[PDB]
Amino acid sequence: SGFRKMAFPSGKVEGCMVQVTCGTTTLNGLWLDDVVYCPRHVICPNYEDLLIRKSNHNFLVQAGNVQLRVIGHSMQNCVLKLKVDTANPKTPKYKFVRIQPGQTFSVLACYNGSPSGVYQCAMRPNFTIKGSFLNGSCGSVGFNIDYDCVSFCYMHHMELPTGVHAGTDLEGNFYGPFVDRQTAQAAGTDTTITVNVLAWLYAAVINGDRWFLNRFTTTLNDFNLVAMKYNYEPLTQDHVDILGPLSAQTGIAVLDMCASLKELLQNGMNGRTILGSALLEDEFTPFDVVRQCSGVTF
Amino acid sequence: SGFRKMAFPSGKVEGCMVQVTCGTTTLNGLWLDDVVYCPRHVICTSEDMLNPNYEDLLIRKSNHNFLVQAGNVQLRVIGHSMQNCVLKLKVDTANPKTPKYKFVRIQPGQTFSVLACYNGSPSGVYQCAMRPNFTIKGSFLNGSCGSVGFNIDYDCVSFCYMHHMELPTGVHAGTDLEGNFYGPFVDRQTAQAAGTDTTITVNVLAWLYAAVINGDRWFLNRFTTTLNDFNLVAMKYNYEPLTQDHVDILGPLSAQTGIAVLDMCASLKELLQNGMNGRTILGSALLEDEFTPFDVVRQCSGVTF
Ligand SMILES: CS(=O)(=O)Nc1ccc2c(NC(=O)[C@@H]3CN(S(=O)(=O)CC4(C#N)CC4)Cc4ccc(Cl)cc43)cncc2c1
Ligand SMILES: [Cl-]
Repeated sequence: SGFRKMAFPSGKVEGCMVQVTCGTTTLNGLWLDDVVYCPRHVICPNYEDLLIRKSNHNFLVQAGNVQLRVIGHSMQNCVLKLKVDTANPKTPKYKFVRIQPGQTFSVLACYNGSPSGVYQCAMRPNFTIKGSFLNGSCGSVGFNIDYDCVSFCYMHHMELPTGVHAGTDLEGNFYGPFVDRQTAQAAGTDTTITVNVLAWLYAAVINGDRWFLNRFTTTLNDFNLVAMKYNYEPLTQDHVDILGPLSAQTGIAVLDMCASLKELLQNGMNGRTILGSALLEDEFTPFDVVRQCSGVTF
Repeated sequence: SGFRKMAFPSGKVEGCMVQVTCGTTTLNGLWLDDVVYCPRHVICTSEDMLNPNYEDLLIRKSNHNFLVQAGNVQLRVIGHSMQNCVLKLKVDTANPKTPKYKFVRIQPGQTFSVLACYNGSPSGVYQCAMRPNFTIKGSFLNGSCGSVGFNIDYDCVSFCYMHHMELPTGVHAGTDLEGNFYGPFVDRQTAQAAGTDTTITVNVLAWLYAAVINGDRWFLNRFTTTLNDFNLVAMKYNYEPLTQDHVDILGPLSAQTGIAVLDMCASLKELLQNGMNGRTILGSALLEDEFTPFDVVRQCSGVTF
């Protein structure tokens, strides 16, 4: 029993974190085989023009106490790829994957190539992440682990004026309409991840919390008319299909759970909590709920 | 900016997790140098749990009855002894991945990371606190026994908890790494109940200072309070008494923000009286008590917004 915001074990990622210094800027890099991946703003803007002047020895790469020697450099979108002379012996099995809004991942927050903490978070519908990062965190990475394979999905680039975070996939493509420079940048209005709230309501029923259940059902259209009024993302037939296993395990149809969510949206919790929370939680996917209520190991 | 429930990087602990099997029971063990530490109830059947005589069960075991698996490698057991509620299995191979470590006993209110494991394989990491009633609100399934709690300070791992049991209420109980239970619990299936839980006041105050540091002051007021008057009100909401030590510990956060501890205590008093009125503090609708004063200083910046 119990329900915690659980992150993946970070060990496979810790052995890839390095410190990258270019002039006065110091941030984190990801060392996989003989390449170090890091935000291209470490050289800070015409990035072709800024990069062409730099030579290999301008980049200082530190892995623990060892200094790695840079032998080549290239740019891929907003990510700088530094060819080093040593392959990382601790390189895990890995893939670079682009995630979709609503999907979750673990973040290994780092400063000076040294990991300091791990937390779980979700890619918001407005493509920002509500992370916890201080100055020097740039280059910290987001990932998921599937069996022995680490799927890297995020690299931190910047903090928006509202305290939220923006970054890229490991191929350097930003999540959201963000650019990597100091300019007027604001996150769009955020919405609640409906399929995730429903998954968390199923997790609550699995842990003995059933006070919110009712005898009523709803149509997908009527639920979406109500949900769109509380700044909730539309619920699609795919979302319903994905919630299938949780519906079969508890005996509560997805549109039956939707009628409970509709009543919680119009009436609140009345001094009650669900899984120790007074708010409706949207940072656990249907897969996360299944994994935490099954026992999948890495 | 931002405030998350952050766990320590688990890598140093992942390299110590092993699977321990004795007869039909399989749980997790911690492999440090040439010793594997695990709950002594690995030698029990479910029947034995009602009134287990551990000394009588242990005397009947030989080294080869314990199967220890580290990844794909089988470790050979060459000795065994019991220390309180933990079983110490001497193995013939020292763990090459043994980090710098200490065994520390924590006090209620202190936080730590938990590396949840099944079959000697780590599956997830989360942050939690030792509750005032000595239980932990963890997330553990069958096979998680032997999972460990820890903190990391520089390169040193301080092991503080080993999971032993889930109580009928869903809360978890366990021992320090010397086998001494936290709380009045026994590794016996007896009707033992967790005492009424209370809120960790010093931690809620620390989290209110964290909100002030990240730029939020809506909850502050023009009042102060005596420590005694604060405690008379706090006890009424099932909040732990705030001691002079707690006030001393909050000193640096009071100096950083310019808000005296008893001034922050007056805001807490009023928050308990009025609730939040549709507002949140650091993205939460409840008063959070699982961040210590030390955690706040660690995660939050030295410069206030
Ligand atoms: C579906 S679940 O709730 O996740 N199931 C479990 C099962 C066993 C879990 C477990 N094991 C123990 O705590 C064992 C076995 N149990 S028990 O009765 O099976 C425990 C329960 C109760 N009430 C069912 C939950 C008695 C007992 C007494 C003393 C000592 Cl030292 C050890 C033990 C530890 N942590 C999480 C566990 C989740
Ligand atoms: Cl302590």
